[PDB]
Amino acid sequence: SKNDIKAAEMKERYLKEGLYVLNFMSSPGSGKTTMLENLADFKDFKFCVVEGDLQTNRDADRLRKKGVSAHQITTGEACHLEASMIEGAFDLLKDEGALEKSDFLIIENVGNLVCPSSYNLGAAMNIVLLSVPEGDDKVLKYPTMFMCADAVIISKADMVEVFNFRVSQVKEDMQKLKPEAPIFLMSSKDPKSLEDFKNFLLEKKRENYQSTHSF
Ligand SMILES: Nc1nc2c(ncn2[C@@H]2O[C@H](COP(=O)(O)OP(=O)(O)O)[C@@H](O)[C@H]2O)c(=O)[nH]1
Ligand SMILES: [Mg+2]
Ligand code: NI
Repeated sequence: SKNDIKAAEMKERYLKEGLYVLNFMSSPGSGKTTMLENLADFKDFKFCVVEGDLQTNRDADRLRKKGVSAHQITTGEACHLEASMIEGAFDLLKDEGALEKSDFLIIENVGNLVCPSSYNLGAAMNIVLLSVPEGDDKVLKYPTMFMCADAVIISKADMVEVFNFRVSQVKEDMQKLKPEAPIFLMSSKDPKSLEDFKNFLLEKKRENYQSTHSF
């Protein structure tokens, strides 16, 4: 419970700051940073970002180039984020005034479809991206990751035809694993899909949905 304890303590601070916290998990390159870049275009969607990578400030810089307050966590070798890692980034974002102006604090986890599924970060929602080029068979291959999802995003949905990707396969696999979890088709080329997902998040904050998932 060491991480579990720390996650619970971070959740105290999230609520204190009036933040709805999202934890995005996927394979490397599923489209997380691009999605956040596109979400920044919705003025009614106010958020700051904690970025998890092994090295470089490449994702954080892309986001800051778009006007999003973002801070990079460099894990060095760790394949995942842990609750204790969030604290440092949280404190900086607080001191910078980023938290005061945000309705959402968004955690972009280390690219990894396995290990981040085992670490509670105190998030209200844990959302998993599965990109079309990865294959429509991945849900059952990484069941523990997809079972922690409060929502699944099929990203790069513009690529469905060229990859002969079967949305039905993902739907049916998720039906077995976690039927309550909604599935979203998303493309960076489809503003309407971004808008739909944004409104979904807004409503979730409204309800104050808080995942009870055990990691
Ligand atoms: N075709 C297509 N490409 C995308 C989409 N979203 C992201 N990409 C591309 O996928 C690559 C990796 O995206 P990135 O945002 O870095 O994903 P991340 O590593 O998970 O943060 C980049 O070349 C993006 O241009 C999409 O919806 N459709
Ligand atoms: Mg990224
Ligand atoms: Ni690992």
